[PDB]
Amino acid sequence: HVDLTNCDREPIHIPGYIQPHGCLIACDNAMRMVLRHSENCGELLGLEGDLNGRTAEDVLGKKLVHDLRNALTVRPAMLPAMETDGRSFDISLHRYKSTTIIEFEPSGTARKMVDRIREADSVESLISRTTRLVKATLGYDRVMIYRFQEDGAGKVVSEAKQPELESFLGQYFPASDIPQQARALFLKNTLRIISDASGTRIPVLPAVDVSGEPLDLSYAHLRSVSPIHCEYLRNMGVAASMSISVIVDGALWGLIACHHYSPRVLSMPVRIAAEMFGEFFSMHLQVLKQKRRLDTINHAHAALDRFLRLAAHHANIEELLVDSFQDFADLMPCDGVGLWVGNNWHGHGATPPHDAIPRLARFVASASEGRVWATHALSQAIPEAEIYAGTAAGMLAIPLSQVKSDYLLFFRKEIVQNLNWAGNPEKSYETGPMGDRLTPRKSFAIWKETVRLQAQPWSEADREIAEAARIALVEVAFHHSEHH
Amino acid sequence: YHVDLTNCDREPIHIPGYIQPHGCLIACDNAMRMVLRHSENCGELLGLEGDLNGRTAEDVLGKKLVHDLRNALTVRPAMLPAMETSDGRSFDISLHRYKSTTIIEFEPSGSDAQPLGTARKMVDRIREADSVESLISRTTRLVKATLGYDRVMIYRFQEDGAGKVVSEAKQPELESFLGQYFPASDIPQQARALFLKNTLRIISDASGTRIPVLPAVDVSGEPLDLSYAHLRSVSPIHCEYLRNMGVAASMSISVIVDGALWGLIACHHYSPRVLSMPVRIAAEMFGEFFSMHLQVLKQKRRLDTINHAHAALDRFLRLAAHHANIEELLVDSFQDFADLMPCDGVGLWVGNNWHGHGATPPHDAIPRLARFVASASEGRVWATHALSQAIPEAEIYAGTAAGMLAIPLSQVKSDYLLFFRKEIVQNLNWAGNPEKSYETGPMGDRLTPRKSFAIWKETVRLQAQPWSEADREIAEAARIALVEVAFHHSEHH
Ligand SMILES: *C/C=C1/C(=C/C2=NC(=C\c3[nH]c(/C=C4/NC(=O)C(C=C)=C4C)c(C)c3CCC(=O)O)/C(CCC(=O)O)=C2C)NC(=O)[C@H]1C
Ligand SMILES: *C/C=C1/C(=C/C2=NC(=C\c3[nH]c(/C=C4/NC(=O)C(C=C)=C4C)c(C)c3CCC(=O)O)/C(CCC(=O)O)=C2C)NC(=O)[C@H]1C
Ligand SMILES: [Cl-]
Ligand SMILES: [Cl-]
Repeated sequence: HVDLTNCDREPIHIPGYIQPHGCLIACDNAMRMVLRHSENCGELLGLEGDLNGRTAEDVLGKKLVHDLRNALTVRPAMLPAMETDGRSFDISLHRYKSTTIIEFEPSGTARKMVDRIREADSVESLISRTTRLVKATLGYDRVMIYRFQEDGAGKVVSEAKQPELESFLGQYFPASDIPQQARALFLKNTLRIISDASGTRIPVLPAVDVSGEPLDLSYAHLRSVSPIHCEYLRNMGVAASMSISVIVDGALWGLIACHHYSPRVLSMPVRIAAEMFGEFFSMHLQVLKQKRRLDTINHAHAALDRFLRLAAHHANIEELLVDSFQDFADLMPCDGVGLWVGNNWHGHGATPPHDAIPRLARFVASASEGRVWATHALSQAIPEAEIYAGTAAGMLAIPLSQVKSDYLLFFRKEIVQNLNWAGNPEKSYETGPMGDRLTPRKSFAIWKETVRLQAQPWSEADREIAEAARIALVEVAFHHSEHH
Repeated sequence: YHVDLTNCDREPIHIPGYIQPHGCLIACDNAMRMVLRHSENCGELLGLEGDLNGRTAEDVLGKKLVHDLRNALTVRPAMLPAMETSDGRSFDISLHRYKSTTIIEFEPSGSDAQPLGTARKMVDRIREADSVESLISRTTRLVKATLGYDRVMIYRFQEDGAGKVVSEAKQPELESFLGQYFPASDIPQQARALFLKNTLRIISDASGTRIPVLPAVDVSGEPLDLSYAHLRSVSPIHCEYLRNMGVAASMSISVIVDGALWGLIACHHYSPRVLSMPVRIAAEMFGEFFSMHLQVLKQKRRLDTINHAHAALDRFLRLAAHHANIEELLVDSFQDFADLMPCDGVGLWVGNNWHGHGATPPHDAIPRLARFVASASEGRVWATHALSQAIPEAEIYAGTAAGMLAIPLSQVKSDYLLFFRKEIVQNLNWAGNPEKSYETGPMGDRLTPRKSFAIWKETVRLQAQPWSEADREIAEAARIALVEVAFHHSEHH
């Protein structure tokens, strides 16, 4: 039995149940024999008796088995409006772990949605409009986008909602809210469908076969839901969901999460459209993200080139840097910047106090090998840094010399200080047996604890810019030494 | 007016007044209410009697078809295969509006597969290519196999607008053009404009009788702008060129990278030939995918090359940190810098002493080069692919070194790391037959591949392959890495 002590390793790929909005037949790798079936196959497909040990041809008929075998030559195959008795079923077909899984549901959207995002020319504009578009088109009560942080936490970066709902915009949930196996399954599958968070699960018969093997439902869209997540949704009032996974650089960037406060499942044709939309969204996001990065790096290069040209006509470089250092804050996101040269401090924005800087400089001198050194958790490196964490919890240090402990220092505030949460601190949630852990309020509190005394991480882009600055300043120092 | 070699650079190829004979064309007002012009063959092709101009579109084409076409104009020219005409027959129709004119183009329908299926089969056979080279090599073979043309080439445009034949699939009896170049002037600016605006250009018959658009010039003195009409007739100049080659027909797919014309996939046939509209739609889809995949592969290759350079320069920095004598280290190491970017030679000029590796100017030539760079550079990288143009005397050694990229090593001494490239003609890898000759027409031998190639060679005589933006970025990284080696050296010694 799953609970809060073991939900981190819950084997959610092998639950032994499906959701009730479809039925499932598992055959051998050659689609010759029925090995397992969901208990609701009889009712849904109009079949009698234990289906296990009947041939696929027997159960499905000659035509359908032929058509499915053909589809299996060609991601699960999605076959809307297949003809069985002359009825229509939307069929999903795949093979995994030497098992053929057939899923049945009783039977230009993509182009229209894509056309409404393809002209977005910033990441911000893309993510803002997508929740609104998806909500209107797919008819869910709420649509959110989460962006995963470096530590795996999710940030709610976009939201469209019914006017009567509470807001989660600007909120974060901890990494632990989505277990590693769920993340694996959100990388492997574009869509995750939950038709009813209070729907009675349908057993796969048998759950464990004569060889002792569970049925791996990793790629089955009907796979049942963890009791943990069902309780979480029930506490929220959510009754149904569908996520579209967002893939950037071959990895899970985040989710488009659609939540409904009553049961809901989109027809397979619409799901296919949503999947196509998701692929386009991911690719457009990646392209916009690349452009933003390029522009930011080019901005830094341009600024540093201006600095190099400026410095060429200054006899006193220390003075120039005392007069100029504040401008370096524009190179990358930061809340403060400062110059530590010849044991003299010059600060701008949110920095540690004057008297704290020696200790920091000493620490970097010990820890660095003459390149950029950066942390988003100062107090972990330097316990006494805790006192000023409110002002400066993260530091990036650019060395100005290999023989002297002189630095250009960038700082960031504790991440909780920069929060822009649109939600309602008064909003409370009912709970079930597992208690308040499974509520947005507690999730948010847990996240805050995970990032206490910490700042926003220095990204790979931030570090590239810092390295550009380091080398630019080396050049300033060198050309000065050449002349003068 | 007659086009010839003196004025073909500005031939108004958008308004020829004719179409090709493999379809017919009707021009209507912007509302598709009235027929304003038609190709002379509309009568024969669509089975219409009487002068078409002045009649309503509904009269000529039937209310149903006009209704459908009007609908399509609401939802690039629209490509509408297998449209049912008033007499029950099927026509593939291309429909667009431009310069307040609606242009309807008709071809008899054949039997065709869905475009998306044809395109998917092609795309599946390139989508797994994981280098630009592999993509480019396989695409001519695939396109030739799918489309059934006698030759398929890919051209990549050079910085100067010249085309290089970078891939070829051909009938065994044909001559090869692989590794050949044609000069920029072989494709006039307006032709380039129309290859940016139109994914496909179709020529069914380079010796086909042109069909007049009636009237060529309307009552108001206006010609019909056929910029986006697929049936638009072909310049006599190019028709002559094709005939000299023995080519009777062609189709090009434009390749768009970073919003501009990267090059073409050019299909040539030695007998009159045209693809069905459904296959043309598939080709367009393939072209779009090809362009995107190329861009992705090109980005990866660039990233790999920059990262390779950074890794090498980082190794050099770490190496230099434990060397008391940096000049000595460079004297022993400089040849390795040739691996940073494409070059035929590299050398170190320090303290009026030369060390060279590969193809470089002679020892005696280096002082003049360094003095020139010193006067021409503001302390950043300086590079040319045309040394003789900067330094007349460099002509003597252009075969060995026609291009130079100079990295300054000091702001107070004219010390440099120099990269060189041979004259581009020296690095040709032409698979063609020097004894292959071409017949000519009235315009003479200008309009032949042999003369095109000779003209190109003249345009790049004494010149090397240009130093690319990537090359220049790598050079800049090397410059600042060497600044850093010098600075840290001064810090400790
Ligand atoms: C130890 C196990 C836990 C757990 C399991 C699972 N969570 C799954 C999905 C999921 N959970 C959340 C959590 C949220 N925290 C918030 O603050 C918030 C909203 C304000 C939510 C919804 C999210 C965001 C997700 C992703 C899906 C979605 O957003 O709809 C999950 C997968 C279920 C499935 O699809 O099979 C499992 C399993 N949840 C916990 O809270 C911990 C204790
Ligand atoms: C002053 C005008 C000239 C001219 C006009 C046009 N050329 C057009 C297309 C074209 N021409 C070439 C030329 C080649 N040079 C070679 O060496 C070679 C093969 C080995 C060729 C084919 C090319 C490559 C192209 C692009 C199309 C293709 O490759 O099939 C053109 C457009 C015609 C149209 O489609 O309407 C015009 C106009 N050609 C000249 O040579 C100069 C004098
Ligand atoms: Cl468990
Ligand atoms: Cl992002």
